[PDB]
Amino acid sequence: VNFEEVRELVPQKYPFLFIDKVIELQKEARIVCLKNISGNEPFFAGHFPDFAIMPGVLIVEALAQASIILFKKSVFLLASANVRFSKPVFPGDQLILEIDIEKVISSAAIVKGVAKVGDKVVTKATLSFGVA
Amino acid sequence: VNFEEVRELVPQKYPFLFIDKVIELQKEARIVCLKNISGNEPFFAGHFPDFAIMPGVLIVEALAQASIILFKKSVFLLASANVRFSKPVFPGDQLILEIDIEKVISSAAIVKGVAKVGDKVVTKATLSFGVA
Amino acid sequence: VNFEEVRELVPQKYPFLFIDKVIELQKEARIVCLKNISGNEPFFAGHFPDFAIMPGVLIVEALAQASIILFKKSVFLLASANVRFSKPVFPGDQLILEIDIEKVISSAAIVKGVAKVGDKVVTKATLSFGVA
Amino acid sequence: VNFEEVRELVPQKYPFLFIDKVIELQKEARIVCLKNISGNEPFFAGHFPDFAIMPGVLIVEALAQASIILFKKSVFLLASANVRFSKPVFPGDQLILEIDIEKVISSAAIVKGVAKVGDKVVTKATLSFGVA
Amino acid sequence: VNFEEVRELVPQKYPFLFIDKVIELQKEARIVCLKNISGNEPFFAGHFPDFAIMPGVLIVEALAQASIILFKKSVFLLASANVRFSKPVFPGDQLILEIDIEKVISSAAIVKGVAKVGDKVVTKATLSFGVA
Amino acid sequence: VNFEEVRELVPQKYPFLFIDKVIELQKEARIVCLKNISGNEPFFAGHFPDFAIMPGVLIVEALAQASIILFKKSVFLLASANVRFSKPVFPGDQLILEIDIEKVISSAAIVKGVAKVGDKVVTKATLSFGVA
Repeated sequence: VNFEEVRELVPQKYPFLFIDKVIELQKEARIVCLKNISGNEPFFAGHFPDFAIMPGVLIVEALAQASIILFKKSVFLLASANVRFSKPVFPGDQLILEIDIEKVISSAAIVKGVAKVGDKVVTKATLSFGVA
Repeated sequence: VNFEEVRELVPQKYPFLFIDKVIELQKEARIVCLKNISGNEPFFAGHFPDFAIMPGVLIVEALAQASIILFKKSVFLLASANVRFSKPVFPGDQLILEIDIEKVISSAAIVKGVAKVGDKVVTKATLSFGVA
Repeated sequence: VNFEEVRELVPQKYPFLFIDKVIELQKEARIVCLKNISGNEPFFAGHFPDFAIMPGVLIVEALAQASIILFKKSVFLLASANVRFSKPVFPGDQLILEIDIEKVISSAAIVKGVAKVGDKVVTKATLSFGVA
Repeated sequence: VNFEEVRELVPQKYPFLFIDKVIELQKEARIVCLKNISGNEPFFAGHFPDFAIMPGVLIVEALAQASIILFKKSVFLLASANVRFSKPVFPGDQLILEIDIEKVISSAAIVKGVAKVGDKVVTKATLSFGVA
Repeated sequence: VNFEEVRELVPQKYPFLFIDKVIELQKEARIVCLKNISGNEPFFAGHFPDFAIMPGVLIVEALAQASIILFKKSVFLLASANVRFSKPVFPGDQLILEIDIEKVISSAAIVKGVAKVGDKVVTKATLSFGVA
Repeated sequence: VNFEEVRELVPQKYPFLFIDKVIELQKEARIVCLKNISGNEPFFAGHFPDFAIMPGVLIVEALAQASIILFKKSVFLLASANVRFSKPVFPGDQLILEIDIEKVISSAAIVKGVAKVGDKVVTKATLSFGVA
């Protein structure tokens, strides 16, 4: 799934769309997405002026947007997140977002997310969603 | 503490600085910050085009920045967050960010954060920080 | 009137829409609007780098946009403005915009506007509009 | 006076600096400035989506910034403005800003401003400043 | 051809639309376009912080967009460019873009472009396009 | 060479810095740089609204910035470019920029640049620089 298709699946748009493509998809099971980290993204100017580092909260949003793609190919709002920010992410990194469904029902979904650069884990989260 | 002082305390800057002022401060104990939610903030164009709603992850970042102000008046990176997104936040809302210290040591800090509009709770989190 | 409705009433959009909500409305008479002032608004980076202060001309535009909301719930272009900038406005302020109609005709309208923070008057203006 | 010098004279910066160069200067008397109107300026996206027209309030700010250049080559805040918006200004226009000093004292200045495209007058204003 | 018409002819939009108006048009032969250079354009903040100068590559894009207008009034992608950057372009300059068709076929077009400030040549290019 | 070092070598900054890291460097000979292509970069909103594709002219600028890094680790302005845009580049692509020096003298440098995604060539250029 290329960026043009991702844009239509994900309701978020610039400057708050943090998926570039889908790399792997097992419906009702798992998705793997890619987000290129570019020094030319607007949030880096503010985080931080002296040192560009990807904000952990935006890794969480990327994981949530990957989950939404997984849901839709099988209005979702993040209902909760339990996240550990293990390692920092920099311009030049290719961020890999892996989502595994834990449980889905008509009104909610609970997933486990792992963010990786290469195959070093940089972020792990459990996310829950509601069907607003 | 007005915006000009907040700007110097918090290393984040536009478009990733999400505190406007400090309202209440008990050093080593508690801080209460204010973030005005304005429809003229850049992230609303992307979240969402059809319906401007504050991203929950940016409420988390606001809570984290309030904590950093509390730490400094007593390089902090979010190390973990356990957050429940209870209620949505809209342009026109005055977001109140209340941080209570749980435990601080030379190398880490753990806090409980509550975000409110009026005195309706919209977000609750436990946050941990490292001293990078 | 919430932001979503304001967005559809006012033809201006980001980064030039300076109303968040309507607080009070007496058709053909008076409107009271709210604009949250946020340090995360794009114009503050340029006015001024050393010290964020709301440009008076953008308070005028906010007053004009409030007037347009009042007109429409009863293409308007600012035709004239006679304005006194009394007191400065800062990130964290809730700007209250009060418009009273002086005279409306098929082709023009003349209003008196008052901008307040709390109930301290920060700006007073007489505005006229044409029906372009 | 080219843009690089204008940038240092005027405390405003992007996206709120609305002078490109100084064309004519008689100290303590008169200044003539130029502002190119470009469709690639950020405010046009919001004013208006369907039809790009320069906001009159930003012509006022341009006139005020020209005045500040005149003052400095002989912290100024707009204290008042009495302005008539005669004719619209579009991308592609070269906006000419002519400022004539009415009266200056240690603490205030009052000027008359005329904005022109070609030699058609598009805006006329009387402006006053304080020495904040 | 004013900006509103240019916007509909050219598929590029803010912040990548670099034509303001069409000044002269001989279909299947020649076009002359105008791009105002404004210090309030977003790319100047990055090129360069210490000294605003128009990037030569964006003059090339302006020449390419002028060519596309000429094509359409008689999806084009730049296929090649052979360009000499003779003289620098600054905020305050009115950039004149002159395109002469060399050869057009159903699937490609080759043009010669000259960019001028006043009638000093600042850029000369040969451009080719494909019909993607 | 990571992004933080690239930022100090290259005078361009956001939104006109198009290198993320240096991958390979043989002084006075060759450099290989990486630019992540992210759908969250500001130029994609304008090129094109319906379909995000990297502008070829910005690949040229990326090649020029890679060359400048090579020069400095051994004020450069693009003096000329002879470029063939072979294949399109999309959000999600990792753009590889390979520069080989042809000839350097005290006042000028001539290089050959190749841009690749994977090891498919997307752009080839000959660039010349002056020492402004």
